[PDB]
Amino acid sequence: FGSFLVSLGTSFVIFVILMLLFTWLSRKSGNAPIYYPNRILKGLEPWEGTSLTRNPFAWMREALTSSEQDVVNLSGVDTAVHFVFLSTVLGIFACSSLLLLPTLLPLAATDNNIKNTKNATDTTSKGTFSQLDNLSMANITKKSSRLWAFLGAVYWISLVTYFFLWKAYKHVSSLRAQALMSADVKPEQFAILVRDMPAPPDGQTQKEFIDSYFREIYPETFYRSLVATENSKVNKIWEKLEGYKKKLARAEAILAATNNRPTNKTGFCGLVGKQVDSIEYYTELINESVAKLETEQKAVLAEKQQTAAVVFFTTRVAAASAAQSLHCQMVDKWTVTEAPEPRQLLWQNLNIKLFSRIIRQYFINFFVAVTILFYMIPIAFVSAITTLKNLQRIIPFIKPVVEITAIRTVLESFLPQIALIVFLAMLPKLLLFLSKAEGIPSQSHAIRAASSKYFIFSVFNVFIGVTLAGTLFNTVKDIAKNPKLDMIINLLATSLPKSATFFLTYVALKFFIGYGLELSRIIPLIIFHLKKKYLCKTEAEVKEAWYPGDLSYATRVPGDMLILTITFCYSVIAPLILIFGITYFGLGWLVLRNQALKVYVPSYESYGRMWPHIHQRILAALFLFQVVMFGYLGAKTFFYTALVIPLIITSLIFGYVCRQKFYGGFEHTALEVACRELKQSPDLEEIFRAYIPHSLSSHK
Amino acid sequence: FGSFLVSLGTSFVIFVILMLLFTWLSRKSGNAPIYYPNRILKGLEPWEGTSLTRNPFAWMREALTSSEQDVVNLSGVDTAVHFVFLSTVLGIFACSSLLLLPTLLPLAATDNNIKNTKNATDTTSKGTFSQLDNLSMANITKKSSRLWAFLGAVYWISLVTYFFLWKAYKHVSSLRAQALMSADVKPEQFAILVRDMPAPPDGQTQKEFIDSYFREIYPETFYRSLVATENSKVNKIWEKLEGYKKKLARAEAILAATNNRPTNKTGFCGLVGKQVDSIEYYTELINESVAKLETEQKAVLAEKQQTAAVVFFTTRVAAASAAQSLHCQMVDKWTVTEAPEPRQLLWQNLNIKLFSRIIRQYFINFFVAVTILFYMIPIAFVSAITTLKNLQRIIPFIKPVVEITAIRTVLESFLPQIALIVFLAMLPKLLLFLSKAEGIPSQSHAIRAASSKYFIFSVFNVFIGVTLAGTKLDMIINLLATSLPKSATFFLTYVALKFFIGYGLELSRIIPLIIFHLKKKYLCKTEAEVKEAWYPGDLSYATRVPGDMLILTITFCYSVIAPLILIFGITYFGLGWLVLRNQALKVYVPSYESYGRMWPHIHQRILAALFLFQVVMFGYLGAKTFFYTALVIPLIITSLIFGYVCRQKFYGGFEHTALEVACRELKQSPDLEEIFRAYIPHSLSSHK
Repeated sequence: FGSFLVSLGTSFVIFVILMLLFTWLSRKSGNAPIYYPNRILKGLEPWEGTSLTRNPFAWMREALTSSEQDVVNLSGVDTAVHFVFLSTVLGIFACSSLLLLPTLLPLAATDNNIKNTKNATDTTSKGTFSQLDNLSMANITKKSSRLWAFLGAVYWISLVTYFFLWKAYKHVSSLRAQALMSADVKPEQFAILVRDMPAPPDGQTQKEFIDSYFREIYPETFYRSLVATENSKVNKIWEKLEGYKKKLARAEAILAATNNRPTNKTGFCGLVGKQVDSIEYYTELINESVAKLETEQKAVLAEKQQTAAVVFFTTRVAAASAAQSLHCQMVDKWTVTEAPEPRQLLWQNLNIKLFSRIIRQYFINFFVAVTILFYMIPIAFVSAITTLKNLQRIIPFIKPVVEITAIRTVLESFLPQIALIVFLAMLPKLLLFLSKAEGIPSQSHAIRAASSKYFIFSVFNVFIGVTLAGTLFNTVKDIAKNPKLDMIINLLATSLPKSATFFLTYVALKFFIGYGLELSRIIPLIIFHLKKKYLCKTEAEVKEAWYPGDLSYATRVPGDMLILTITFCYSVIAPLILIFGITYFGLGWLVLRNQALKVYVPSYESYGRMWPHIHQRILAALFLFQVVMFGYLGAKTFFYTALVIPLIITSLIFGYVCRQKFYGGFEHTALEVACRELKQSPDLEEIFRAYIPHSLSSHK
Repeated sequence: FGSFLVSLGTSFVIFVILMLLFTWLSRKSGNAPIYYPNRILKGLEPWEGTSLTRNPFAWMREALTSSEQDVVNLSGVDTAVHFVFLSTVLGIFACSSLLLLPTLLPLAATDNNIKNTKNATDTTSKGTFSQLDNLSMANITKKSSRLWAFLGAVYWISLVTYFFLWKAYKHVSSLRAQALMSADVKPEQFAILVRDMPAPPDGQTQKEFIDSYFREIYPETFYRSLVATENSKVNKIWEKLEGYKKKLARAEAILAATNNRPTNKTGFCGLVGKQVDSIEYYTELINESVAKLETEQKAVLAEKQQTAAVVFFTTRVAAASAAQSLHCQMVDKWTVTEAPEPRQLLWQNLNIKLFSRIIRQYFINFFVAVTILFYMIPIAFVSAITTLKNLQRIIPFIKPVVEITAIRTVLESFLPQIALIVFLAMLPKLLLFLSKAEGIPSQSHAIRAASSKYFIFSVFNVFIGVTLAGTKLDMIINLLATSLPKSATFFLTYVALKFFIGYGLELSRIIPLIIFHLKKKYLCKTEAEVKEAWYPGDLSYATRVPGDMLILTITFCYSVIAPLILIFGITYFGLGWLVLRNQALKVYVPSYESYGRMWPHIHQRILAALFLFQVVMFGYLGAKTFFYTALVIPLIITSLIFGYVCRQKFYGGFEHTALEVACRELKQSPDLEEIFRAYIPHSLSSHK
């Protein structure tokens, strides 16, 4: 029955790829070759290969012929490590499939569902019958041979996962080293982040206190130190000024007559008739804006500087080594962490005392857990709202009857779908924002935390609220006296197959639609053209109208690694999912290679820091796999424990060993590559000219 | 057991204290005021506790009037942190006892055991009776008020232990900072321990490789790098030469005529007739030993140096901030750790590759767990040996039959107890030796690991003994029932000894005194040997810390279950404070510095004991129908969170020293050649 959904998705993919080819030949930049060459010297630009008389297979050929070195030269290293993630998991699934075929033979040999266990489907229920349900779950009797669909297969998949995870982890460390050593002077090797300075200068100013306290430690090694400020006000004034300047440029571009823009379009004003001569109206607004900004800047740099600062050593060695050293015999003072990118640290979030971060961490996590548990509770009320049918208030009265007889059968269920999907759409941004308040400097750290929270959300959503009951809002009272893990294990063993069919359908769905839209970029194309017909009419505005943005590693890796957990946790239960996971990760490799090589542009560096988290969670997913297989084989009577338990211990040991052998190589950079080959003399002022906040820039 | 154990403890403690006051009058060193005064310029030279007009309470007054700063100025900071541990535990017991008094009242009100729950004494539980069993288990009805044996007392315990652990932890951090600041030029703030130098000198020598690599990283801040060496053979030669030199020192006691001591006397010979003029026999023996040492030392110091080294920077800042960093872009090479004290690092176990350390750790942990489980398995057969009755082959047979009916039947039971004593005596050394195998440089680290191992052993042995009335496939598994009761019986006997006898003997030091006097009467005649005959020995935290924390675990585990035992814990720790103050102020002298690093290892485990308290109390209130959640669930999570809060706020101040407190005010120019002469091994001393 899932063949219908699979066919619908396949048709969607065909339509979207046809649209891509039908559009790629056009003179467009929000599509096939895109913004990235357009700003990078027309490097990846649609040259004679993608120019006139282009190959319909040109994008596929160019993507498949690239190299990891070429990608890391074009885009950031993090893109390379993401591609390594896809490659290594694809290899894992490929070798599992290479061992798959033996498992298929017992699927058609043993015939539990075929044999007398039907009893008319218990005469009161239904479930595993789809002409492939027989071939899935292996339908083995309670004590048959079952060796292949048991400990042997999980041993094989665990060993291959260990081997590829290790090799990929080593390869990512090698890319980190190679890209870190052969770099230029970027303003990170010259700075640190001290952000728990003791507040009182007992009769002095904060900056002098930082200067004294670090001049006592490192003589003859400093440019000078920058202290953080309550920048909120000047930031606000600064976006006011930037918007005023943009609107002035917007007004200036008419070049035909004096423009008069009313205030009704903005909405937060009523000077609609005062639009007259708006082209100069901004000038005094800017004049007032620039005067206020200058006054606030001059006032803020001496008054109420906060208890946190960056520092600037004069040699890469001192900077890269001081950021890992305790600066007080007490720990709650002068906390030091390696400085982040100028474009990746969070001034607003920074300056948070250690205890405040500790409290924020636990309350934010508790809030996330409470939201996950109580998720559907408001949704039920929202669905119950009378919004179902509001025909009584139809003012236009254009075509009332035509919509209430034919299509009304589906919109009634679609409104709860709307209420669900709106929260789904808001969820990534909300999780990102919640991760911000944990204190979390180095925005990439916030992205990683958001990825972790979204992955936990997604697994505890799908695997639970799909397979078993999700509401429990009356049941939670009873579960206080609920029995032990035996009932949960039996429930897993019973409910795995139908959920396996459902996840087959869901992987088909997500695969088809997601990769179709991503490869097409049809939605951003529509937005671009619509805005261009709309507001975008000057060259400055239109250029900003097709900024692609980063890979959004915040929300991509959670989905991909969720589908990884799907691939594992049922890997030998329903060997069908293996081919679907392989095709998902393969097409993901292809499409993401084409995209990240031709459209996307990173906004971080992260120098491969994302990988250890990915490996940690891949291994945790395999651990969940192997525990579930232990339980399932505990149900189907066999030699469970002495088979599975040792390799569960092995998975834990493998995690510890991999951590101990490489994780230390991702936190700090090094001292070797921190001293190696400084040829050009470092600059002094042009280092502040990076970490100075954008708003607080114009100053003596 | 209570009456007999109490009587034995009181009698023996009275006897040993009487012996102390009786023996302290004589001018004996390894006793009341001891070698510890005797060596330090006679600074604490035997005073009114031994001088004219002694007072039996002089030691008590001196101990009570001492100050922590005085101890630190006299003995190492580690003694101060051990005392603050004792004081903190005493304070927790004191607050718990101040809240104890109400809790006893409902125990006298409800008499569950007395009433219908007896059902003809239940036919399944008896033992020694003292009418105080009527207070045990709190004997409350299954669903009465019961708050006293509940959330009230447990919450009070948790609050007082949180407050005390936190305040003490801050106090130890303060002591560490203050002592670490006011220091001198000690060759610890000037070095690191890099011990994963990669294999290849690739056409060169290892020392040149190290020197070039560190000169690339650290220009102008480097003395030179002492590389590790395979000290086995040269260490053996050096100790043999030292023994020969000591034997030569025996000769200057000539005083009658040429000394003549046989080679068979030492044991590794059989020819007595080689006594002739040992004065000369040892000279060319030393001369040959000197030549062999010179050859071996010149060889190993220049040939095939192993893969590990130490470094020496020319500024406390650079050294103390390098040991905390990471050198190579991958961590499996050039591992860097803060250098140990010269006397506290293990050249033997040093130079172990990271994989070998990670595998050895797991193997030794699994082996010690296997021992912790299989403890009784050998002992059953050892008891089963013919040793049970050897009257058949007794050749002398002077008068055994007279005792085999009076008291030797009890000796038939102490023979298995003899087997147990052998294992118990060997166990601390065995655990230390095992911990010395995980790779574990920085001997203090080995002592920490051995203390943890001993503590986990003691818990999972005693508690398994006393879970609940402990006292083809079948003939191996049923031996546990036969073997187990003796383990529990003698371990309770041994902790009963620990309450009183252990402190009594350690304070009196009868055994050290008798060993000293036996050695004095023995061949020891020269002043050097007798002076070295009464080395006091270190504080031995390797066996005192886990025993004390064992009795702490016992104190908590049945604290509110049996509020009676809390006074037993508090009196134990209170008397222990006095005994340890008197000893470590007047006899002991540490062989560490450790600058207070012991304390985290103790705090992490006091919290574990509290956590297991909370778990056990939740379980006990499970059976005793009650609000089994309110008293524990929002508080076990509290303990687990408190662990994180303590760690993430104070842990760092113990692992590393400082930059701020390790940069300030080195007055004179620190010497370079005066640092190697400390890290040079005692074998490779004489050289170019």
